[PDB]
Amino acid sequence: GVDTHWFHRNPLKATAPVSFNYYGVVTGPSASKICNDLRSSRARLLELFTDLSCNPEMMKNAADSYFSLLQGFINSLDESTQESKLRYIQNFKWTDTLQGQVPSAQQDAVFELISMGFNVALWYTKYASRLAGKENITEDEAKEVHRSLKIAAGIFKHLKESHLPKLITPAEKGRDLESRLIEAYVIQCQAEAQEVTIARAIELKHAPGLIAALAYETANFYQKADHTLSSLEPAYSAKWRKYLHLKMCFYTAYAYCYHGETLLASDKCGEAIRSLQEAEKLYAKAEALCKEYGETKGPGPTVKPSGHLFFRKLGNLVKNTLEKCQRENGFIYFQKIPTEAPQLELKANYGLVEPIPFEFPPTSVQWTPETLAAFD
Repeated sequence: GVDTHWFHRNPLKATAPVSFNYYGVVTGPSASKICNDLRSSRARLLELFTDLSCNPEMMKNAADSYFSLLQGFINSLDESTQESKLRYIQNFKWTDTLQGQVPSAQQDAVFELISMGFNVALWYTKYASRLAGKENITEDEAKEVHRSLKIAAGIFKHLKESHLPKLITPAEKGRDLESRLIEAYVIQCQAEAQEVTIARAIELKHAPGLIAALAYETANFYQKADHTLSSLEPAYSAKWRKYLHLKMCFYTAYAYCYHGETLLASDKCGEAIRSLQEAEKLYAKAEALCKEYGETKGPGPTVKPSGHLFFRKLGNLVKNTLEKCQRENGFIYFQKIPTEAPQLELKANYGLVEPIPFEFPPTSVQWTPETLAAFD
C-alpha cells in the first residue's frame, strides 16, 4: 500500500577500540570513573550501530550519553572562547565510507566527535533504508523513513558547518571528513527523503503540477550530489555516482510523466504526449544505468535495482500514462505532437525537504573542575 524505496548504502565506519586509560596521568576516583564512563558509553554506542533491534530512541539516548562525556575533552567548562586541555590526549582511528578497510587517525577529540557523529548520521540513513525496503512497510514507518533521513541530513550539515572547520589537521582526499563527501551526503539525504514525500503527495491526491515539481527538484538534488562527487577518483566513487545518476534519470522521468498530466489537464494533449515520450527516454536511460550499477565494483553490496518494485512501478506508470494521452489525442484532441521535449523549469511550492537542525548535547555535568584537575 505504502511503496518501498531502494537507497544505495556505503558501509558504516569502523574504529579502533579505545580504553580511555591514561595510566599515571589520571589520579583519583572521579577522573578514573569518568574514564570508565567514556569507555563504556563509547562501546555501547558502537555496539548499537549493528544491532538490528536499535531504534531512534535508543540511538539518541546512547549518542547523547557518549557525546556529553566526550565533550569534556573539547569544551571549556567556563568559557566559550576557551577549549578543554584534554583535546589532544587521545589518538582516534576510523575507517571511511569509500576507502574500504584503510583507516586514518588523528590525535584530536574533535576528529572523534565528528567521526562518530558521522556514523550516527549514517545509522539513521541505514535505519531509513532498512524500513523503506520492507514489502509490508506501514504509514508510520514511511514517516519514520522521512524523519530519519532529515535527521541524518541535519547531523551531516551541522558537522560540516560547525565542526569540520575546527580541525587543524584536515581529512585527506576521499575521506568522509573532506569537503566533497559530507556535502554529497547532506544532499543525498534530502533527495531520498523527498522520494518519500513524492509518494505521499501522490497518495494524498495532490495536483500533478506539485508532484512533477517535487520530482524535478528531487532529480536536481541527485544531480547536484553526483556533481559534488564528480572530481573524486573514479575507482572509489564510480558506483555511488552510478546510483545518484540512475536516481536523477529516474526522477526526471517521473517529472516528465506528471508534467504530462498537467499538460493534458490544460487540454494540451499534443504537448503531454511529447512530455511522456521524453519520460520514456529518461526511463530507458535509468534502466541502462541500473545495469551499469549492477556491474560496477565499489563500496556496498552488489545490487540490481532495475528488478526492484520502485523501478518497475515507474515503468508501468509511464507506459499507461503515455497510452492514455495517445487515446485522448486520437479521440478528443487531434493535436500535433511537438518535435522537442518541453524544457522543465518547475519549482515546488510545497513539500521541499529541509534538514532537521542538529546540535550535540551540553557537556556532561560529570565534568567538574575537580575532575579535570585530576588529569595531570
